[PDB]
Amino acid sequence: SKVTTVVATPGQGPDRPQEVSYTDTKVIGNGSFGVVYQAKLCDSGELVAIKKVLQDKRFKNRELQIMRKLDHCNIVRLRYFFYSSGEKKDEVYLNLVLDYVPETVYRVARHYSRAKQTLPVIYVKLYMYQLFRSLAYIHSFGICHRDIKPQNLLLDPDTAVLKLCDFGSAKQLVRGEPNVSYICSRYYRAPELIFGATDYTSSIDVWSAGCVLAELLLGQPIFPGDSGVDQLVEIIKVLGTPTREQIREMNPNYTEFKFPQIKAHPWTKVFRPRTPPEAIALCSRLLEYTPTARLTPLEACAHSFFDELRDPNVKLPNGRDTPALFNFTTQELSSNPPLATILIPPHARI
Ligand SMILES: COc1ccccc1NC(=O)c1nc(-c2ccc(S(=O)(=O)N3CCN(C)CC3)cc2)cnc1N
Ligand SMILES: [Cl-]
Repeated sequence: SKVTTVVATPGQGPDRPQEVSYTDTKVIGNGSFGVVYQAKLCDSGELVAIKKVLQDKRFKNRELQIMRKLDHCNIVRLRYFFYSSGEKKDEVYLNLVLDYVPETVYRVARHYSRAKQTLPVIYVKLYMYQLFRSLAYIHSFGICHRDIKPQNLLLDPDTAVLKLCDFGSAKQLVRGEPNVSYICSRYYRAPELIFGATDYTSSIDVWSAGCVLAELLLGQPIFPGDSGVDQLVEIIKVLGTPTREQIREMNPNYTEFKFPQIKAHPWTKVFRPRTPPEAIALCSRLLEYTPTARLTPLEACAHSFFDELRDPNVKLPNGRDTPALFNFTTQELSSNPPLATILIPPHARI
C-alpha cells in the first residue's frame, strides 16, 4: 500500500496545480501511446484510471486539449493531468487521471454472446441513447471521436450509466484541412474512410454507432472484415454495391476495382426474427453510404426506438430508476433546438 503523490492541474478548472495522492495502482491496459493504470485517490477513495502517454516536449497533446473542454454526464471526466519522468531517458510523460467506470459494452456483449443470449432491448436502448447523447455533445464542438467501438463505451452495471472514453483519436474537424483516412477500428470504420476520403465529417462517428447498434442486436459484429479493404466487402454484402453517386459523396476522387455487382440484402433478413422494427429502422438510417444521409446524433436520440426511455414509468431491470436522460443543455440541443419537444418529455420538464 504505497502512496504516490503528484502535482496535478485540475481537469476542467483553472491552471492551479495541487498535490494529489493516490494508491493501489495496477496496470489495466496499454497501447502505442504507453500504459493505462487503475488507482485509488487517497483522499476520497474514489477509483480512477490514468492514461500515461509519452508526450514530446515543445509540441502540444491534442487529446489533453480536447479533454479539458469536455463536461458531459456520458463522457468520462478528466479529473486531473500531470507530468512525470522515468523508465526511460530524459523523456516526459503526460498522465490523464480519469474517472474509473468498471465495465464496458464489449465485455457485456461478449458475455451474452458466449452464453448465446441477446442482450435485452432495454439495455440496447439505454446504451445507444447515451452514446448518441455523448456524440451530439462532442459534435456540437466540431470534435469527432474517430474511435467509436464497444471497448470504448464504459458501463456502470448498477446505474446503467454509459460514458465514452479513449479520446486518443479524437480531433477538431476543421473544414478544408485534411484528416487521415486509416482511423477507426476496422469493424466500425465508415465507408468513406475505406475509400480514402480525407475531408470526411463527424458522421463517421454515426456510422460507427450504427455498427455497435447492429452488433448489440445480432450478438456479433455485423461487418467483420479481415482487412482494411475486405471491410468494404463485408459492408457491400449488406448494403449492396454503392452507386456511382454514392461513391462521389463518400470521396470524389476514386477508382477502387469496381466491385462485383451485388444486390442489397433486405434489412429484415439481416437481423434475427424477433428483432424490434424500430431497431432495424434506426439502424438503416445510420449505416448509409452517403455520409449526409445518416441521422445526426440528436436525431438518433429523437428516434422512436428510444420512446420507452421517455416513458414516465420506465425503470431499470434491477428495479432502480433510469439515469438522467433529459437534462439537455442548450449546447446539446444546439444543432436542432426544436428536437427538444421530443427529447424532453412532459413529465421531465422542470
Ligand atoms: C485501455 O483503456 C484505455 C485506453 C485509452 C484511453 C483510455 C482508456 N481507459 C479509460 O479511460 C478507462 N478505462 C476503464 C477500464 C474499464 C474496464 C477495463 S477491463 O478491460 O474490463 N478490465 C481490465 C482488467 N481489470 C482487472 C478488470 C477490468 C479496462 C479499462 C475504466 N475507466 C476509464 N476511464
Ligand atoms: Cl449534460
